[PDB]
Amino acid sequence: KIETNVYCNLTPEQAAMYKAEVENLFNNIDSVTGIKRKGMILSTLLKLKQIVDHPALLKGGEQSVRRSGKMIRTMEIIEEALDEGDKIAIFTQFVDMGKIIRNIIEKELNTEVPFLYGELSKKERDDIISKFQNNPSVKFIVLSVKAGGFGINLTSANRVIHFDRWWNPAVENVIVHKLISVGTLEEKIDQLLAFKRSLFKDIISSGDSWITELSTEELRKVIELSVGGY
Repeated sequence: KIETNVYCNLTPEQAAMYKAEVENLFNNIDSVTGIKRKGMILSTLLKLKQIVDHPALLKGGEQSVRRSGKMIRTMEIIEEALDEGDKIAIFTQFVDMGKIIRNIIEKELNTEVPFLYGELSKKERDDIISKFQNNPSVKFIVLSVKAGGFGINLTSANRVIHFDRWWNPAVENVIVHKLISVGTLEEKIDQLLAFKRSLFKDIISSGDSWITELSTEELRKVIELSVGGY
């Protein structure tokens, strides 16, 4: 297996939203402490993760490829993969992003895109898994794994796109792609783990927890947009 990062630049719209939210967090973070500080950071982290996926998760509007640096690279990967005859699985931590991805693909490629999410009944789920695993025609499957949810190992997939960081840090041929938003917390967090996993080996399990406890300066290093021009 070959796993690798795919760097995707945010669109101007995305960069502007990302920046505003980062400025909003730092404008009010000094007022609170303790519990209220933890929750304030948590809300910002959530919005930023959604913004780097697709502006429509927060502003609604057109669910187009064009509005998302990641969606734009995803259709490029898809084009190359279908030509190789790949069966493609795309994972995201947000049920809403999963639907957007599924809608875009069905519309642009006119093919059926089964969608796995937690609320599905067992049968709907098993049936969808069986359909992707046994029918070579079915070229796609979208999976949204919420926090506290678990992944799945779809052996029939030849290509896997991890749309955002949905997976468990502690754990972590099929061609694997990890989408990463250039100059954002997605890039920072990835860089930090890959540098000295030894330092984090303790804290790594408990998720974003370590992030909500960083000093305000350390936090700014992690989330502020570090794109030229900004």
